[PDB]
Amino acid sequence: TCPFYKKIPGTGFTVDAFQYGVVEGCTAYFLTHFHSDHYAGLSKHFTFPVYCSEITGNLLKNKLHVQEQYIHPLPLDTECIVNGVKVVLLDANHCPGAVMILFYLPNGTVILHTGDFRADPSMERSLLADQKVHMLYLDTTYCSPEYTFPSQQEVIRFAINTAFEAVTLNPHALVVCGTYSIGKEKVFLAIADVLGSKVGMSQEKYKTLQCLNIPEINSLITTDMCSSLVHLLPMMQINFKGLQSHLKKCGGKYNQILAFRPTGWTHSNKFTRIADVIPQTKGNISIYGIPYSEHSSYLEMKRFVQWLKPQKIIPTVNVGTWKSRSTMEKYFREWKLEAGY
Ligand code: NI
Repeated sequence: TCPFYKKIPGTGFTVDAFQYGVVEGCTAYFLTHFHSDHYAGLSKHFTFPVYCSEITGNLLKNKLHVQEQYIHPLPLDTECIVNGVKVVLLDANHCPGAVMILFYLPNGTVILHTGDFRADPSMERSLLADQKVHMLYLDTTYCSPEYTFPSQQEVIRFAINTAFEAVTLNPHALVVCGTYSIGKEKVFLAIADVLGSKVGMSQEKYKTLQCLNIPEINSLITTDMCSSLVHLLPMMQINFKGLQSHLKKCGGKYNQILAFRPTGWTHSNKFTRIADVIPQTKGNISIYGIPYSEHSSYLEMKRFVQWLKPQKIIPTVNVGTWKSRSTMEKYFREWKLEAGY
């Protein structure tokens, strides 16, 4: 049974609610982005209207085989009428094709559902600037002040400088980057650009990347692993055993691996600056954990909410424990008292 924080009152709509069977009263199912916890339940047998971005609809059709007649892609930053209700899709600064959804209810209430997002000051000059928002369905993944991490730009500078140094010292070093979902493509694309290489990967991952509308992508990726010195592997294989085994398969072309695991936050963030990050090393294999986040830090979240000034907040993450729910409610009240709304 569909939980209340996935339902939009005063409409026939749900958000990210495909794992509950036929939801009573639902006339249109929205999908914020193509991450498995959110699409859970969709397949070629789904026969209700799905509303999403162009990029998410490419993934639904090619990866999950949803039939074309049920996919309803909408342009961004554009007022659209869906089943009698005005909606807008906004870029969520999460993974490719990820959106926030503005719903303009027939009674005059305005609701923003962030999906998953990484708040940014640039959002303060989107179509959000233009009206009041009553209710905020908020991605609270990192809603506690311990969650700090650097900008994506600082993290990418670290990765590029680290990979270029290693491979210039040793032209026989291979770079490997872990992945298990879409998102974070800048990590492996920036490293391959500095090295003058295409990124090599499985046919299944190439297929996924080809759905993403990234400019000049045919110039940047390949399935020919032998021609590439940046390889993508499943995240599960980014350990000493898995990397040893990969280096065997390369036929003595390489004699060292430098590997990256883009995580979200880890508690090494509470002590260490990006500049000071060091790898775990065993023999000729080194593994860097880099804090590349596609969700808001606590401070970025707080700035967005204090700017928006919603009347009510409904968290969408960390809702399963009373301690989490009580912590989040305390911060929402602090923010409101400090800013005066
Ligand atoms: Ni996500």
